[PDB]
Amino acid sequence: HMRVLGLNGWPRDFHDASAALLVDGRIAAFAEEERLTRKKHGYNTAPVQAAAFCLAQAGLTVDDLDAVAFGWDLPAMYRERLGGWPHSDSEALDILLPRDVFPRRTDPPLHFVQHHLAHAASAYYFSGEDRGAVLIVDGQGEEECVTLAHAEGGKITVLDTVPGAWSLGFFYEHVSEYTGLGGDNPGKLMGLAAHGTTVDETLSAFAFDSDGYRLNLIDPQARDPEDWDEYSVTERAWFAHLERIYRLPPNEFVRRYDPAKGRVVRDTRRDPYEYRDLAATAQAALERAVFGLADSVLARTGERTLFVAGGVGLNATMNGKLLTRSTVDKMFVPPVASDIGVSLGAAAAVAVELGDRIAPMGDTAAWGPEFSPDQVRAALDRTGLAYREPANLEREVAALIASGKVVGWAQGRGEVGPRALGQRSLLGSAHSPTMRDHINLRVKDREWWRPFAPSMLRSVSDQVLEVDADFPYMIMTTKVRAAYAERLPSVVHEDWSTRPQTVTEASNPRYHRMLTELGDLVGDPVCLNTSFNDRGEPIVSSPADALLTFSRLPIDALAVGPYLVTKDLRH
Ligand SMILES: [Fe+2]
Ligand SMILES: [K+]
Ligand SMILES: [K+]
Ligand SMILES: [K+]
Repeated sequence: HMRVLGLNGWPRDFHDASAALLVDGRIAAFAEEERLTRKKHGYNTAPVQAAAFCLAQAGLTVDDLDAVAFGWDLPAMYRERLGGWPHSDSEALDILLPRDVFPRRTDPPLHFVQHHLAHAASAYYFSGEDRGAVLIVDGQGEEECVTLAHAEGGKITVLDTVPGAWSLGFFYEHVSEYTGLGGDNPGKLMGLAAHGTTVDETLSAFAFDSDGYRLNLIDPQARDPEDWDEYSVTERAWFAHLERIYRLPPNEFVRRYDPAKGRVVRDTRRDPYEYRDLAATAQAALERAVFGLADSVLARTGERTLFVAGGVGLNATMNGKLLTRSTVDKMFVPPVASDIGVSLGAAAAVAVELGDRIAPMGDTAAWGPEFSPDQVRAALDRTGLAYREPANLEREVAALIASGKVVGWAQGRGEVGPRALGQRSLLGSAHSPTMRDHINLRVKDREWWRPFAPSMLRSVSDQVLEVDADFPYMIMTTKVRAAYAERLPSVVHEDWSTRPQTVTEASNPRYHRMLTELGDLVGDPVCLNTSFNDRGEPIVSSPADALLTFSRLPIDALAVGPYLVTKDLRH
């Protein structure tokens, strides 16, 4: 078997560090650095913890690897932007895989994979489809912000690219920053957009055409002479433009000592909800641009299957509108469409070059660490909390959810990507018309306007959803059928749209059993499934992380491995 370790993350100005290990084309392990370090977004680091976990999980050392692959062409970026690539392969490996954590006798072959090739590999090779059009829409790779390519016969061939100064991902991050949501939280902008109305989707900046878009605000060949990407140049141009054309100036961040918290805390000067029409208009602009790019690559390649990756591929609202287009029959977007996926993509590209066949992802993203009952018990015994070991944990959790309680669920291998998918989730009733406000305001103390989404059995999804297909990742919106347009108020929008996870018995037996039991109580085997964290931390990974979060949030119960902990309500 070939064993290839893919990596993302570097100590200089990088984000989304992660590591993925392919063994004979199968995902043996995959983790994001932030989940193990507890530092959101995996900034400015090699993926030391994630790679250490992957090797441990597989029972390997670096000497057992056939290759190490990195999801950017770093030598090219250093040569073009920083005056030269100074590292031998051995020196680069010492930075990526420091010897104090990764002892080795010799160096594995090191491969640098062009960033958009890594994104494209993370979609195509794991899709279960033998051919299709590839659309990569990113912030920026080494140079380009968009790649259109043709995936066929195991090969990916580039058709066209768009230069970085025209980035749709940077545009959307800059609007998110302008509204006060923050450029690091573009998912919040997508949720805010649902509450606004679009006036003029060009924003007096875009011109749209049947193949995509033009941006008249900035020279497409603009390059920052003092940086290695175009983010600061695009930021300056977009902030100036938005202040000219939109009725509100930028929201500002405010840092003030809060005596209730005993710390300086960051807030915004205005409520970001005031910018909802800008959010709606930016989302409409993004959608129209991407519809053109998607139509273009499908038409050029003669395909009707669309593979999307790059960070903009996390835009589930946009993805759902692509799926319904007359030009698209099938679509695949991996849960790791953002830069966290280029570790996996780089490993895949290299594994394919080495002659392996890559297995489909298969309706799960559960590749991170898991913990045995003894390991969970060790973490529980640290807290001193009382707990139970239910004879039928799934049936008890279903009854708690049916009654309107919120249950933390930490089971099996951690899912990868930004969405909880029944491995590290907070669960609540899909049928309750008060549950959305309860979890947004009482549990998470976040914005009232944030949406929630459901998990449901794949075996009922053809009845619940208008499309009979797998939706394993909560990465694509669709509509419910009439019979469910009012029954599921916490997880279905007024317009009947929803962003589902379908669950198969093979994908997640425990979660499947719990939803089955819940269906016997509330009629539909469907629940609300949100991230097990709050706004200030990554999704929990270890049993100790789950207990720490459980203890600070007014959650009713925690099902962690085979154990059930309930809030200590004795005065
Ligand atoms: Fe990217
Ligand atoms: K203005
Ligand atoms: K369609
Ligand atoms: K208790």
